[PDB]
Amino acid sequence: GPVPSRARVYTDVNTHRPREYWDYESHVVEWGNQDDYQLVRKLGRGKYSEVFEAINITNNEKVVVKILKPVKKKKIKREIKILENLRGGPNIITLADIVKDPVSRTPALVFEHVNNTDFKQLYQTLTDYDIRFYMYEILKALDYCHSMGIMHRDVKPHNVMIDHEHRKLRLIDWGLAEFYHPGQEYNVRVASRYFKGPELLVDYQMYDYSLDMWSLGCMLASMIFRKEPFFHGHDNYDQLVRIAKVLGTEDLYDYIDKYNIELDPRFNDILGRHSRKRWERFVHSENQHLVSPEALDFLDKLLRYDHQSRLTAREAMEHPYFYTVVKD
Ligand SMILES: Cc1cc(O)c2c(c1)C(=O)c1cc(O)cc(O)c1C2=O
Ligand SMILES: [Cl-]
Ligand SMILES: [Cl-]
Repeated sequence: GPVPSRARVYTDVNTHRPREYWDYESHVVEWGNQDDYQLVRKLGRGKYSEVFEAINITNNEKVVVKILKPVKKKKIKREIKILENLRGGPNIITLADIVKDPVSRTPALVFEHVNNTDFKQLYQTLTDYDIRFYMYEILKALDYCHSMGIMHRDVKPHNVMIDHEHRKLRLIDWGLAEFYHPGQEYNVRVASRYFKGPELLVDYQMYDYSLDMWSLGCMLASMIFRKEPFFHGHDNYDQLVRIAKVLGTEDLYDYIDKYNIELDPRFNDILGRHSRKRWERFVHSENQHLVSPEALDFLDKLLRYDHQSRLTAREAMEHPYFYTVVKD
Protein backbone atom coordinates (compact mmCIF):
# COMPACT_ATOMS: atom_id res chain seq x y z
CA GLY A 1 0.00 0.00 0.00
CA PRO A 2 1.13 3.58 0.63
CA VAL A 3 4.77 4.57 0.82
CA PRO A 4 5.77 5.80 4.28
CA SER A 5 6.76 9.44 4.86
CA ARG A 6 8.72 11.36 7.53
CA ALA A 7 9.18 15.11 8.25
CA ARG A 8 12.41 16.56 6.91
CA VAL A 9 12.83 18.74 9.98
CA TYR A 10 12.35 18.15 13.72
CA THR A 11 11.68 14.53 12.83
CA ASP A 12 12.72 13.02 16.16
CA VAL A 13 11.89 15.82 18.66
CA ASN A 14 9.34 13.78 20.69
CA THR A 15 11.18 10.48 20.56
CA HIS A 16 13.94 12.15 22.63
CA ARG A 17 11.69 13.99 25.10
CA PRO A 18 10.42 12.38 28.24
CA ARG A 19 7.07 10.61 27.99
CA GLU A 20 5.46 13.30 30.14
CA TYR A 21 6.06 15.85 27.40
CA TRP A 22 3.97 14.03 24.80
CA ASP A 23 1.97 11.38 26.78
CA TYR A 24 -0.87 13.89 27.24
CA GLU A 25 -3.39 11.25 28.21
CA SER A 26 -1.39 10.76 31.42
CA HIS A 27 -1.35 14.52 32.11
CA VAL A 28 -2.55 15.58 35.57
CA VAL A 29 -4.43 18.87 35.13
CA GLU A 30 -3.81 21.70 37.60
CA TRP A 31 -6.96 23.58 38.49
CA GLY A 32 -7.17 27.21 39.50
CA ASN A 33 -10.07 29.09 41.02
CA GLN A 34 -13.15 29.60 38.79
CA ASP A 35 -14.21 32.38 41.20
CA ASP A 36 -11.36 34.56 39.93
CA TYR A 37 -13.16 35.09 36.65
CA GLN A 38 -16.40 36.86 35.78
CA LEU A 39 -17.80 36.27 32.28
CA VAL A 40 -18.78 39.49 30.52
CA ARG A 41 -19.81 38.78 26.96
CA LYS A 42 -20.08 35.72 24.72
CA LEU A 43 -17.72 36.20 21.77
CA GLY A 44 -18.18 33.06 19.74
CA ARG A 45 -19.31 29.46 19.72
CA GLY A 46 -17.67 26.74 17.68
CA LYS A 47 -18.26 23.00 17.38
CA TYR A 48 -16.11 22.25 20.43
CA SER A 49 -16.40 25.38 22.60
CA GLU A 50 -17.89 28.73 23.56
CA VAL A 51 -15.56 31.71 23.92
CA PHE A 52 -16.22 34.52 26.34
CA GLU A 53 -14.73 37.82 27.20
CA ALA A 54 -14.23 37.74 30.92
CA ILE A 55 -12.34 39.61 33.59
CA ASN A 56 -10.07 38.26 36.30
CA ILE A 57 -11.24 40.10 39.40
CA THR A 58 -8.10 39.05 41.30
CA ASN A 59 -6.16 41.49 39.10
CA ASN A 60 -8.80 43.53 37.20
CA GLU A 61 -7.33 42.32 33.88
CA LYS A 62 -9.27 41.21 30.78
CA VAL A 63 -9.03 37.53 29.86
CA VAL A 64 -10.61 35.24 27.31
CA VAL A 65 -12.43 32.19 28.59
CA LYS A 66 -12.96 29.14 26.46
CA ILE A 67 -15.43 26.69 27.88
CA LEU A 68 -14.77 23.30 26.32
CA LYS A 69 -17.91 21.60 25.03
CA PRO A 70 -17.60 17.91 25.93
CA VAL A 71 -15.80 16.00 23.16
CA LYS A 72 -13.25 13.50 24.45
CA LYS A 73 -11.03 13.62 27.52
CA LYS A 74 -7.97 12.91 25.32
CA LYS A 75 -8.63 15.96 23.17
CA ILE A 76 -9.08 18.07 26.29
CA LYS A 77 -5.82 16.83 27.82
CA ARG A 78 -4.22 17.21 24.40
CA GLU A 79 -4.99 20.91 23.95
CA ILE A 80 -4.08 21.75 27.53
CA LYS A 81 -0.72 20.02 27.39
CA ILE A 82 0.16 21.51 24.01
CA LEU A 83 -0.69 25.00 25.34
CA GLU A 84 1.51 24.46 28.41
CA ASN A 85 4.36 23.13 26.27
CA LEU A 86 4.17 26.13 23.92
CA ARG A 87 3.53 28.81 26.51
CA GLY A 88 5.86 31.81 26.13
CA GLY A 89 6.83 31.00 22.53
CA PRO A 90 6.66 33.78 19.93
CA ASN A 91 3.12 34.65 18.91
CA ILE A 92 1.52 31.69 20.68
CA ILE A 93 -1.57 32.45 22.72
CA THR A 94 -0.81 32.22 26.43
CA LEU A 95 -2.81 29.86 28.62
CA ALA A 96 -3.20 31.77 31.89
CA ASP A 97 -5.36 29.33 33.83
CA ILE A 98 -7.58 26.26 33.75
CA VAL A 99 -10.73 26.18 35.92
CA LYS A 100 -13.92 24.12 36.18
CA ASP A 101 -17.04 25.78 34.94
CA PRO A 102 -19.73 25.14 37.59
CA VAL A 103 -22.60 25.22 35.06
CA SER A 104 -21.08 23.24 32.21
CA ARG A 105 -19.23 20.84 34.52
CA THR A 106 -16.32 20.99 32.04
CA PRO A 107 -12.89 22.65 31.81
CA ALA A 108 -12.62 26.32 30.92
CA LEU A 109 -9.28 27.58 29.60
CA VAL A 110 -8.35 31.15 30.44
CA PHE A 111 -6.08 32.99 28.03
CA GLU A 112 -4.44 36.41 28.18
CA HIS A 113 -6.61 39.05 26.54
CA VAL A 114 -6.29 39.50 22.85
CA ASN A 115 -8.35 42.14 21.03
CA ASN A 116 -11.60 40.79 19.47
CA THR A 117 -10.33 40.95 15.91
CA ASP A 118 -9.31 37.93 13.88
CA PHE A 119 -7.15 38.10 10.78
CA LYS A 120 -10.04 37.49 8.40
CA GLN A 121 -11.51 40.94 9.32
CA LEU A 122 -8.39 42.79 8.15
CA TYR A 123 -6.34 40.52 5.85
CA GLN A 124 -8.18 41.68 2.75
CA THR A 125 -7.30 45.41 3.28
CA LEU A 126 -3.57 45.27 4.20
CA THR A 127 -0.72 46.94 2.42
CA ASP A 128 1.90 44.81 0.69
CA TYR A 129 4.20 45.77 3.55
CA ASP A 130 1.76 44.56 6.18
CA ILE A 131 0.99 41.22 4.48
CA ARG A 132 4.73 40.41 4.66
CA PHE A 133 4.99 41.68 8.26
CA TYR A 134 2.12 39.56 9.53
CA MET A 135 3.18 36.51 7.52
CA TYR A 136 6.58 36.63 9.21
CA GLU A 137 4.83 36.90 12.59
CA ILE A 138 2.76 33.80 11.76
CA LEU A 139 5.92 32.03 10.65
CA LYS A 140 7.52 32.72 14.03
CA ALA A 141 4.68 30.81 15.72
CA LEU A 142 4.72 27.94 13.25
CA ASP A 143 8.46 27.35 13.44
CA TYR A 144 8.22 27.59 17.21
CA CYS A 145 5.55 24.90 17.49
CA HIS A 146 7.06 22.71 14.80
CA SER A 147 10.43 22.96 16.64
CA MET A 148 8.62 21.83 19.75
CA GLY A 149 7.21 18.83 17.92
CA ILE A 150 3.72 20.13 17.39
CA MET A 151 1.62 20.72 14.30
CA HIS A 152 -1.33 23.14 14.62
CA ARG A 153 -3.40 21.49 11.91
CA ASP A 154 -5.93 24.29 11.69
CA VAL A 155 -4.12 27.32 10.33
CA LYS A 156 -6.67 29.74 8.88
CA PRO A 157 -7.54 33.46 9.24
CA HIS A 158 -10.08 32.97 12.06
CA ASN A 159 -7.34 31.29 14.15
CA VAL A 160 -5.08 34.28 13.87
CA MET A 161 -5.89 37.02 16.29
CA ILE A 162 -4.45 40.43 15.36
CA ASP A 163 -4.06 43.68 17.23
CA HIS A 164 -3.33 45.92 14.27
CA GLU A 165 -2.91 48.96 16.52
CA HIS A 166 0.05 47.45 18.36
CA ARG A 167 1.11 45.31 15.38
CA LYS A 168 0.70 42.19 17.42
CA LEU A 169 -0.45 38.74 16.40
CA ARG A 170 -1.40 35.49 18.21
CA LEU A 171 -2.00 32.00 16.87
CA ILE A 172 -5.00 30.48 18.63
CA ASP A 173 -7.21 27.38 18.89
CA TRP A 174 -4.77 24.57 19.51
CA GLY A 175 -7.71 22.19 19.82
CA LEU A 176 -6.76 20.29 16.69
CA ALA A 177 -2.99 20.40 17.27
CA GLU A 178 -1.12 17.12 17.64
CA PHE A 179 2.32 15.85 18.54
CA TYR A 180 4.39 14.77 15.56
CA HIS A 181 5.72 11.26 15.94
CA PRO A 182 7.58 9.92 12.88
CA GLY A 183 5.70 7.04 11.16
CA GLN A 184 2.38 7.72 12.96
CA GLU A 185 -0.83 7.85 10.95
CA TYR A 186 -3.08 10.83 11.72
CA ASN A 187 -6.71 11.56 11.15
CA VAL A 188 -7.25 13.36 7.83
CA ARG A 189 -10.44 15.08 9.08
CA VAL A 190 -8.66 18.21 10.34
CA ALA A 191 -8.32 21.80 9.11
CA SER A 192 -11.10 23.82 7.48
CA ARG A 193 -12.03 22.82 3.89
CA TYR A 194 -10.34 25.73 2.05
CA PHE A 195 -7.13 25.25 4.00
CA LYS A 196 -6.94 21.45 3.84
CA GLY A 197 -3.75 20.16 2.23
CA PRO A 198 -3.81 17.68 -0.67
CA GLU A 199 -2.52 15.02 1.72
CA LEU A 200 -5.76 15.29 3.66
CA LEU A 201 -7.83 15.41 0.47
CA VAL A 202 -6.27 12.24 -0.86
CA ASP A 203 -6.54 10.50 2.52
CA TYR A 204 -2.79 10.27 3.15
CA GLN A 205 -2.39 9.79 6.90
CA MET A 206 1.37 9.95 7.50
CA TYR A 207 1.57 13.76 7.33
CA ASP A 208 3.59 16.30 9.32
CA TYR A 209 4.27 19.95 10.09
CA SER A 210 4.28 20.69 6.36
CA LEU A 211 0.42 20.52 6.42
CA ASP A 212 0.49 23.89 8.21
CA MET A 213 2.70 25.32 5.47
CA TRP A 214 0.05 24.44 2.89
CA SER A 215 -2.63 26.25 4.89
CA LEU A 216 -0.30 29.26 5.21
CA GLY A 217 0.11 29.27 1.44
CA CYS A 218 -3.68 29.33 1.11
CA MET A 219 -3.76 32.40 3.35
CA LEU A 220 -0.96 34.13 1.42
CA ALA A 221 -2.60 33.40 -1.92
CA SER A 222 -5.85 34.85 -0.65
CA MET A 223 -4.23 38.04 0.64
CA ILE A 224 -1.94 38.85 -2.29
CA PHE A 225 -4.55 38.03 -4.95
CA ARG A 226 -7.58 39.33 -2.97
CA LYS A 227 -9.59 36.19 -3.61
CA GLU A 228 -11.30 34.75 -0.56
CA PRO A 229 -10.93 31.71 -0.39
CA PHE A 230 -8.26 31.10 -3.04
CA PHE A 231 -9.20 27.42 -3.45
CA HIS A 232 -13.03 27.52 -3.20
CA GLY A 233 -14.39 23.93 -3.32
CA HIS A 234 -18.04 23.10 -2.61
CA ASP A 235 -16.91 20.00 -0.68
CA ASN A 236 -13.79 17.99 0.03
CA TYR A 237 -13.73 16.47 -3.47
CA ASP A 238 -14.19 19.60 -5.43
CA GLN A 239 -11.56 21.16 -3.14
CA LEU A 240 -8.92 18.96 -4.73
CA VAL A 241 -10.29 19.70 -8.19
CA ARG A 242 -10.03 23.41 -7.36
CA ILE A 243 -6.37 22.89 -6.52
CA ALA A 244 -5.80 20.80 -9.66
CA LYS A 245 -7.21 23.61 -11.82
CA VAL A 246 -4.27 25.79 -10.54
CA LEU A 247 -1.40 23.37 -9.90
CA GLY A 248 -2.35 21.03 -12.69
CA THR A 249 -3.23 17.31 -12.70
CA GLU A 250 0.15 15.98 -13.89
CA ASP A 251 1.82 17.10 -10.67
CA LEU A 252 -1.10 15.66 -8.68
CA TYR A 253 -0.65 12.21 -10.24
CA ASP A 254 3.10 12.46 -9.70
CA TYR A 255 2.41 13.12 -5.99
CA ILE A 256 0.01 10.24 -5.40
CA ASP A 257 2.23 8.02 -7.58
CA LYS A 258 5.23 8.92 -5.40
CA TYR A 259 3.42 7.86 -2.28
CA ASN A 260 1.68 4.87 -3.94
CA ILE A 261 -1.69 6.43 -3.06
CA GLU A 262 -4.85 5.64 -4.93
CA LEU A 263 -7.42 8.42 -5.31
CA ASP A 264 -11.06 7.83 -4.60
CA PRO A 265 -12.50 6.60 -7.93
CA ARG A 266 -15.09 9.35 -7.40
CA PHE A 267 -12.43 11.64 -8.92
CA ASN A 268 -12.58 10.09 -12.43
CA ASP A 269 -15.81 11.77 -13.52
CA ILE A 270 -14.80 15.04 -11.80
CA LEU A 271 -11.07 15.79 -11.95
CA GLY A 272 -10.37 16.11 -15.69
CA ARG A 273 -6.98 17.08 -17.07
CA HIS A 274 -5.53 20.52 -16.17
CA SER A 275 -2.31 22.29 -16.95
CA ARG A 276 -0.29 24.07 -14.26
CA LYS A 277 -1.21 27.72 -14.40
CA ARG A 278 1.38 30.48 -14.16
CA TRP A 279 0.76 32.62 -11.06
CA GLU A 280 0.55 35.79 -13.18
CA ARG A 281 -2.85 34.48 -14.20
CA PHE A 282 -4.39 35.56 -10.90
CA VAL A 283 -2.86 39.10 -10.97
CA HIS A 284 -5.07 42.05 -11.99
CA SER A 285 -5.29 45.83 -11.65
CA GLU A 286 -6.84 45.46 -8.18
CA ASN A 287 -4.22 43.23 -6.56
CA GLN A 288 -1.04 44.02 -8.54
CA HIS A 289 0.20 46.33 -5.75
CA LEU A 290 0.31 43.24 -3.48
CA VAL A 291 2.13 41.05 -6.01
CA SER A 292 5.83 40.83 -6.60
CA PRO A 293 8.29 38.30 -8.02
CA GLU A 294 9.32 37.50 -4.44
CA ALA A 295 5.69 36.94 -3.38
CA LEU A 296 5.04 34.65 -6.29
CA ASP A 297 8.26 32.70 -5.83
CA PHE A 298 7.44 32.31 -2.14
CA LEU A 299 3.87 31.20 -2.76
CA ASP A 300 5.01 28.76 -5.42
CA LYS A 301 7.29 27.11 -2.85
CA LEU A 302 4.45 26.80 -0.29
CA LEU A 303 1.68 25.59 -2.57
CA ARG A 304 3.08 22.24 -3.71
CA TYR A 305 1.29 18.90 -3.63
CA ASP A 306 4.27 16.99 -2.27
CA HIS A 307 4.24 17.84 1.40
CA GLN A 308 7.95 16.94 1.53
CA SER A 309 8.88 19.61 -1.06
CA ARG A 310 7.20 22.60 0.65
CA LEU A 311 9.26 25.20 2.37
CA THR A 312 9.60 24.60 6.09
CA ALA A 313 8.71 27.49 8.40
CA ARG A 314 12.35 28.28 8.89
CA GLU A 315 13.13 28.17 5.15
CA ALA A 316 10.12 30.37 4.61
CA MET A 317 11.64 32.87 7.03
CA GLU A 318 14.77 33.05 4.88
CA HIS A 319 12.87 33.86 1.69
CA PRO A 320 13.73 37.11 -0.11
CA TYR A 321 10.07 38.06 0.32
CA PHE A 322 10.82 39.09 3.92
CA TYR A 323 13.96 41.13 3.17
CA THR A 324 11.94 44.39 3.02
CA VAL A 325 10.43 43.62 6.46
CA VAL A 326 12.33 45.30 9.33
CA LYS A 327 13.47 42.62 11.79
CA ASP A 328 13.73 43.14 15.57
C1 LIG B 1 -14.23 35.36 18.42
C2 LIG B 1 -13.01 34.89 19.24
C3 LIG B 1 -12.29 35.83 19.96
C4 LIG B 1 -11.17 35.43 20.70
O1 LIG B 1 -10.46 36.35 21.41
C5 LIG B 1 -10.79 34.09 20.75
C6 LIG B 1 -11.49 33.13 20.03
C7 LIG B 1 -12.61 33.54 19.27
C8 LIG B 1 -11.06 31.78 20.08
O2 LIG B 1 -11.65 30.88 19.46
C9 LIG B 1 -9.94 31.43 20.85
C10 LIG B 1 -9.50 30.11 20.93
C11 LIG B 1 -8.38 29.81 21.71
O3 LIG B 1 -7.94 28.57 21.80
C12 LIG B 1 -7.70 30.79 22.39
C13 LIG B 1 -8.15 32.09 22.32
O4 LIG B 1 -7.51 33.06 22.99
C14 LIG B 1 -9.26 32.41 21.55
C15 LIG B 1 -9.67 33.73 21.50
O5 LIG B 1 -9.04 34.57 22.13
CL1 LIG C 1 -8.11 14.39 15.81
CL1 LIG D 1 8.39 23.90 9.62
